[PDB]
Amino acid sequence: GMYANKVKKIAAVHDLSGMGRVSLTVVIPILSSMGFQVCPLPTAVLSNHTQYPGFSFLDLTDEMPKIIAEWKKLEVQFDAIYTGYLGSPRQIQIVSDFIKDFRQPDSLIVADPVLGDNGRLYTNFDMEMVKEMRHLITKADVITPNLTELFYLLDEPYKADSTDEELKEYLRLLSDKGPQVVIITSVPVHHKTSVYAYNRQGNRYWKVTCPYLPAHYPGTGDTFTSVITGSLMQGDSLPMALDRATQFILQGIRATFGYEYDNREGILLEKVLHNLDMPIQMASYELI
Amino acid sequence: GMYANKVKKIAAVHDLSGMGRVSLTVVIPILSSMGFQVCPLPTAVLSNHTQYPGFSFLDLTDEMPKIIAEWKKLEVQFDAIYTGYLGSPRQIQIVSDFIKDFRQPDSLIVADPVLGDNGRLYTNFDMEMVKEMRHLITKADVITPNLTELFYLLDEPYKADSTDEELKEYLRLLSDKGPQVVIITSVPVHHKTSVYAYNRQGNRYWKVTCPYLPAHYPGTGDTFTSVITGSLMQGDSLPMALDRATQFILQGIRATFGYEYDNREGILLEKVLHNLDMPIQMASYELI
Amino acid sequence: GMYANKVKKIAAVHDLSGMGRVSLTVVIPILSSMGFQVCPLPTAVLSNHTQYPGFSFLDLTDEMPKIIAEWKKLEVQFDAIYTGYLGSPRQIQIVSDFIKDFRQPDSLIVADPVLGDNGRLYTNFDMEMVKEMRHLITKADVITPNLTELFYLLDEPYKADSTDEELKEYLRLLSDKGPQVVIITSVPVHHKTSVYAYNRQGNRYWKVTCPYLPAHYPGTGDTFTSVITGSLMQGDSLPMALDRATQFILQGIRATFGYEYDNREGILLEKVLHNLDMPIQMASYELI
Amino acid sequence: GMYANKVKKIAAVHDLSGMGRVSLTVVIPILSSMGFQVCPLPTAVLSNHTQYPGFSFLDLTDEMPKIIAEWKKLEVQFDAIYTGYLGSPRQIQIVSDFIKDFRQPDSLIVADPVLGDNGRLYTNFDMEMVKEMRHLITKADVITPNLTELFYLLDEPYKADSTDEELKEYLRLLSDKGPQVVIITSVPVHHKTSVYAYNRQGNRYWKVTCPYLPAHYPGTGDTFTSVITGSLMQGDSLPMALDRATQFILQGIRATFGYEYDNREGILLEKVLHNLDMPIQMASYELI
Amino acid sequence: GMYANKVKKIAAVHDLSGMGRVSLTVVIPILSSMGFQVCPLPTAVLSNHTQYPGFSFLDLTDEMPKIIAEWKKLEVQFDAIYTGYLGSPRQIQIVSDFIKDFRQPDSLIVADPVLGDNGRLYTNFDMEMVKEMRHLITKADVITPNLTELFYLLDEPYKADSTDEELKEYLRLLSDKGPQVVIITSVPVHHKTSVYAYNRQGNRYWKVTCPYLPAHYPGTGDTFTSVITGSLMQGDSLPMALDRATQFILQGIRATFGYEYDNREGILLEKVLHNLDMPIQMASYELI
Amino acid sequence: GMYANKVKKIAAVHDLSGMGRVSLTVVIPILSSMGFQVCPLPTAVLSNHTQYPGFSFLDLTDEMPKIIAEWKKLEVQFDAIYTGYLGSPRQIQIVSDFIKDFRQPDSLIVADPVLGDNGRLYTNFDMEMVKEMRHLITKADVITPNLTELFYLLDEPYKADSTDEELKEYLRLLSDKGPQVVIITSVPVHHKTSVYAYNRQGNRYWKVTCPYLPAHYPGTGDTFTSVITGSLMQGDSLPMALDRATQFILQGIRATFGYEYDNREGILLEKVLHNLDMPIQMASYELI
Ligand SMILES: [Cl-]
Ligand SMILES: [Cl-]
Ligand SMILES: [Cl-]
Ligand SMILES: [Cl-]
Ligand SMILES: [Cl-]
Ligand SMILES: [Cl-]
Ligand SMILES: [Zn+2]
Ligand SMILES: [Zn+2]
Ligand SMILES: [Zn+2]
Ligand SMILES: [Zn+2]
Ligand SMILES: [Zn+2]
Ligand SMILES: [Zn+2]
Ligand SMILES: [Zn+2]
Ligand SMILES: [Zn+2]
Ligand SMILES: [Zn+2]
Ligand SMILES: [Zn+2]
Ligand SMILES: [Zn+2]
Ligand SMILES: [Zn+2]
Ligand SMILES: [Zn+2]
Ligand SMILES: [Zn+2]
Ligand SMILES: [Zn+2]
Repeated sequence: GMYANKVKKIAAVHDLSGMGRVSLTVVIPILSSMGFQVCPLPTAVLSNHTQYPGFSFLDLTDEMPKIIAEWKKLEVQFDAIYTGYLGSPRQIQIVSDFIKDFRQPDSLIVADPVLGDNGRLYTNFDMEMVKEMRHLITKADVITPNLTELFYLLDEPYKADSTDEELKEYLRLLSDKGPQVVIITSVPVHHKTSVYAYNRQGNRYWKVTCPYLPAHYPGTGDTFTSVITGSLMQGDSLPMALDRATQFILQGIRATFGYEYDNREGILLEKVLHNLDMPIQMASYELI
Repeated sequence: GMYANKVKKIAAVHDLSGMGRVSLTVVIPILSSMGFQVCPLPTAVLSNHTQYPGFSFLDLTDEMPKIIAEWKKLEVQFDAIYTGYLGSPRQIQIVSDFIKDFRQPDSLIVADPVLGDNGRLYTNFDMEMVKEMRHLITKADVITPNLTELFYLLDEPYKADSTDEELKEYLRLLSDKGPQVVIITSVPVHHKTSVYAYNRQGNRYWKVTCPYLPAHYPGTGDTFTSVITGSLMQGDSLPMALDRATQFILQGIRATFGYEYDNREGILLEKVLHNLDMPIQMASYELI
Repeated sequence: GMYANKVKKIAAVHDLSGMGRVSLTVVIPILSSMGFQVCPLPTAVLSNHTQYPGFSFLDLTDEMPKIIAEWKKLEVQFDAIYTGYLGSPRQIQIVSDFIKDFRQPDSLIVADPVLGDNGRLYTNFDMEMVKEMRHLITKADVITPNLTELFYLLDEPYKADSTDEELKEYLRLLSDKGPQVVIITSVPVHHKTSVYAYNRQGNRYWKVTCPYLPAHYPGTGDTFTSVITGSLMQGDSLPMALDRATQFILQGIRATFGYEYDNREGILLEKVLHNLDMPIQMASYELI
Repeated sequence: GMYANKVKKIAAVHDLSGMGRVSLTVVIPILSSMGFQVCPLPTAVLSNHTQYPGFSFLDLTDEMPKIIAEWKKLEVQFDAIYTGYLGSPRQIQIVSDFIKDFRQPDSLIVADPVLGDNGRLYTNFDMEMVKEMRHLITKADVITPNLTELFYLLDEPYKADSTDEELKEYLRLLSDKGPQVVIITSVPVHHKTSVYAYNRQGNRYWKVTCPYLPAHYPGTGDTFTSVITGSLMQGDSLPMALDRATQFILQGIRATFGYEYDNREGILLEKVLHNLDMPIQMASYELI
Repeated sequence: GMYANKVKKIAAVHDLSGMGRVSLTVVIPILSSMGFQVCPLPTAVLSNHTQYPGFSFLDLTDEMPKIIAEWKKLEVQFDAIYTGYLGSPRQIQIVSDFIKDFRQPDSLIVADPVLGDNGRLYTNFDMEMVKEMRHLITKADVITPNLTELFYLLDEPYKADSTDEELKEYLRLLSDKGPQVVIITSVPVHHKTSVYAYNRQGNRYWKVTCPYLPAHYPGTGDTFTSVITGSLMQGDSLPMALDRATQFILQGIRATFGYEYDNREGILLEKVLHNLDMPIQMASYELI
Repeated sequence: GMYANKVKKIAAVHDLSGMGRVSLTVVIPILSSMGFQVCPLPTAVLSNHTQYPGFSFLDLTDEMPKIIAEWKKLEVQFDAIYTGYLGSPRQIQIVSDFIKDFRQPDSLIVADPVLGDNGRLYTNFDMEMVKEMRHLITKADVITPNLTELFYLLDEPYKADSTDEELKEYLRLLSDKGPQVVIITSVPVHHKTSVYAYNRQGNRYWKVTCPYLPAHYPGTGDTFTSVITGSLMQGDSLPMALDRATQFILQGIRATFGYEYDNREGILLEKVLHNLDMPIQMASYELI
């Protein structure tokens, strides 16, 4: 544009949902509170996420390219591009072309390869959607698959108990498809849950382990990856980012779980947003 | 819904714009950083605000009622409803019916009666749009007209120099149309700018005066009224809210004005969001 | 009174002691630092707590009703009423009548049923005092007995090792006498100490376990229950309140134990009061 | 006692009032929040201050010496002694003997010579009470008379407009009666109010001027002098103490004045207590 | 070196003085507290600054090149180079060669052209030292002359009252000798003091005006320019940097001036270092 | 000097190194950020510490007495004296005479008896240097030997596995040579590392255990002992000081270890300096 960004700008390719804490209504306040301008490229408008029984849904596939055409005319420079849940191969094509046209030598490209969970694909989707997400992540610097997504992206049978050595192998194989940094979430431990990561730079493998509370809050993945993104953009090391994001989520769940509560509403993000202002007093990351 | 809100919920009826800091991309991070869940009811999707030469525009008039129908099914309770720029009498009808159906005895209804500036109506609009905004504000507890909007809502010739006594009269006449609290922004002083307010409760009139820097940043009104809203929701007195919001804007402009900068991008909100965490050390409000 | 409380008001029925950190000289600064006005209804004036060899003592039993008669004339509304150590059945009668006359639909009534410790009644007291505290707690929403008090209130032989299942039973039986929330302090573990809680709402049982340092600081119970009270009044979940209060006490003891120190002076509260301003970075509560 | 104080201890000779923010219910939370243990020597127990139409009142004159006798047995060392409103010459005698017996080479003795306001003595009192307060302040290091009290202590006709030069003279004459530091509050300016001070050490005269809001909140003097005391105990210079205390009061009044409010309840202290944690960003003191 | 700096590194060319707060003992703690590693290249070792009657002095001219030769071998990359008081033309030669060898495309070079004050050269120095400082500043991006230094660097008769228009001219002429940013300190106003600045980028002129207290604290210039440097390195606009640095100094002087104090010891920096952690609540910069 | 210190002054006898974070470039910013003026008495000037392959080195042995002679003339009073790495018996003589001449009844004398590591003496040194450090520590209140230094100071064969009981014995024997407080660092545990301490006052033994990351950062000892010093000067108990300093180091290492990094540059101190502003939320000290 006219001048270099005074606040770094992050193109956020997620939906807008009216209720719940998912997608743009978590990405925007988190990354803005971490110092960054979030510029939404919305994929859809929903009354609420699809974990409620009903929802309104308006597909924005056709508007995406029109927004992008305008951003080109404005000559906006993005310091990062963060993609989340994409509805189709066509959206992957748009997003893929968007990254191609707007990337710069210093861009951070973060893709959450939203495909499935608990070993099954999300019901919307099939193996072609897996194939196209696999093509998209070749362009990414950082990806954040869950364990289900890891195996689908690798085209491997889902396995729920892998050794650390096997997980290291998996991380490395997925990193060979493009991404310098691969982060796997929701990896079981042996009460307890785990995040693993590999960085092609230095060939390092990291893990963070933390308590697991028996509650599912939709939007947890988008929250995680928003904190990873903002921590990395702030210049934090990979394992510090794992730690900040896992602790932040844990804090939010602790702030939420003690209430009689409808979990579909999400983590009570607003009660813990400003925790990110405090320095981490106890890290737990491990080099493996 | 199933339980009382643990984080107060605010229905935000504004557009989603990809670039600039306006509408939902300021309302969401501000009110979320102040402790409140923002539940967007988007009016339109834009690549960028209309102060740039071009913009994409997708009217969401037809989706609004579908989202609302779903919110009814979810039985969501809103602690506040905040409306901003509305595109048409039809949107006012939707919003008006929405307030009617979702209001509760403790709801705060805040309407920014976005109609014009510098004495002219925004070019989209005409006197019928003024007539319907006038019908809408009858349902509001707090409105935040600029000086242009004051005069149109009262159906009075624009006057750029009024006495304080005349402004008090104007405030009182507009409050008689419904709103307990009327806040007028961008009121010239005698280098310096002013906000005035009237509260039917106690029949009090307040003003805050602060420096004026020669720069227009689109989104300033939405920023102001987001801070007013969140301050009031936090339990602040009316004049404290005037002070917090005016100082917050002043801080943001000071953080922005010293750079070679394209003003259309907005105030550098992210550099000052956390100022709201600090207590005000110097108030300047006046009882008039 | 004339208007709704802008700062919530808490009637504090405790003694005033000149030295030590007990009763009103801990309740007042804690709850005031948490955002609440403490309105003392003093039960007695003492030079110092009774764990020193001597003390002055002035019984205020006869002044209590006179203060209350004036509060009625002022039409003060209390958002909470917190009772601590009461000297006699007559004080219980006064306090009981006070709660009856001043309670409102939203009042929080917190009673610390101060009766004994280490399995014996405090030496002042007998089984009639136990019977009248049992009548008083029927009116309370939250009680905080120690393990000795639990058993006396239930009219059960003291047992120092109970299973978690037995403690759950005890919690439930005591809750049946009135209190929605029963919190048991100083419950041995298996080096380590424990707090347990039951909430009739949702039928939930919680526990927090933390290190035990070998030192008794008089006023620890009043400190605990002041933090529980203020955390609950702030809108925290029950288990968060258990966590904040147990960590706060642990912090204070850690700040005190490393000095050559006369323990009767209490925890060095002033060195840790502002810890309560920070968000909890590590919770430890457990659902049982 | 057994060891040197790890938290400095301040004997506070003020009443305990159940409602309002005056005397011990402001002194205790303020000085405790500033890092200091407040050890109350209560002069009376009241349902509420005497600016309401009625109040209960229990004179503690006879208990004061009993408390002190116990404090002697405990060998408590006080780092400061702060006296406020005293009911009679007999209380002055007790307090005077208390200071004599408990003072140490480093003690700070602060006396607020509570006698009158708006040029008249408080109605309880007469010239003998003035004579005995004059004897008491000979033992003090810091006194905080209002302008009415200045003139009575000097045995001079009240004058409401004095020059700065005349006020300097007055300060110096009163300092000659004992006190190293004399602080005069509520000194009119020329909308605006003023505090003046003299320090015999360096022979310096200081003033702070700040806005005046038209509202009387009982307890303002006790609040002021509690902040002066704690600031001085923290090692602040005299003029910094004037600044912290005047700004703190101004902040509290600003937090209170915008509400429909019964002023007799006091400044909303709890909304601003933690302002004292922040460093002063703008001083206004003047050397005169 | 082996990797890019994780904490930006600033070569600081100043003396080390044992007592006083000047040179490296202010530069190091300030810039370190602002987020930056200070790598000292000491010019001399002194017991104390030369405003005391005596001082030890050890010239390090001969060691400077040896340190630099080692830094070359380590391949250290400096993000900024900040020079202060230089003792001779020979030191200017060393420093000048150092900047030449270690500058990179993004280096910030800050030179305080320490030459004189109150219209006279420092007594050590003559016009040849002025000529060589003039050669040095051609290599600088930011310089911070006082008004005396401005005139000497321009080779112009000292004038103590100049118009703003004349000062703008002076700023522009000095900027033509090399420096993009010229900051003049200690510019009289009309009780009050002023800082002016010019930025060749955008051709902007700024000023900040603040109170003047009658006290000279040696080290004030080094403190100022350390804050300017760190604020600019943090990405602040020029006028924000003027504001942060002037307010920081004002805060320190306010924290110091109220004590009986030996001014030669400097501003009580440690009492205000952490003020820099707080966001500026009131700016005062002016575009001229 | 003319007046008592308003900021406590600490004479720091360490070298000045241009690169790395060791000696004065860590001591100065740490203790200054903790509230204390650091007055350097430099022992040498180096381009960088001696763990790099080459370094410049300028011995300041001959300047030390000249600086001290000037400090005597200034009549500076030091509240603490902290010695680190000393190059020779001659420097020990200077430092020893300095402590003798400048000590006051309240001085804290802290000596880090820098002699060796991993069981060998630093290669510069021999048993005479051990003998003279042993003479120096007789004058110290607090010493911080590593395990290697413990054994040399006691003139005992190095043992890498000692029982806690044996370590207590060692602590006590070394304390008998003078120091009230002996702190041993880098004591192996049984992944994990340990600090032990003895205080002759109360005859107490303390230990803190924390994670061990496999990386050596030169300057870790100087960082530790700077935090111990400042924590003690702030009035913290011995075990709190052990905790603050060990956690601070752990935080810094965690902030550093996740990067590809040249360890010789030191812990990224600037990323964690302000952690010291936060209160410790989890202590781990143990009384043994
Ligand atoms: Cl630019
Ligand atoms: Cl509920
Ligand atoms: Cl009301
Ligand atoms: Cl002691
Ligand atoms: Cl690198
Ligand atoms: Cl002094
Ligand atoms: Zn394409
Ligand atoms: Zn996911
Ligand atoms: Zn309708
Ligand atoms: Zn507007
Ligand atoms: Zn924040
Ligand atoms: Zn009754
Ligand atoms: Zn108890
Ligand atoms: Zn007597
Ligand atoms: Zn008074
Ligand atoms: Zn606080
Ligand atoms: Zn050369
Ligand atoms: Zn200078
Ligand atoms: Zn800080
Ligand atoms: Zn000698
Ligand atoms: Zn060492």
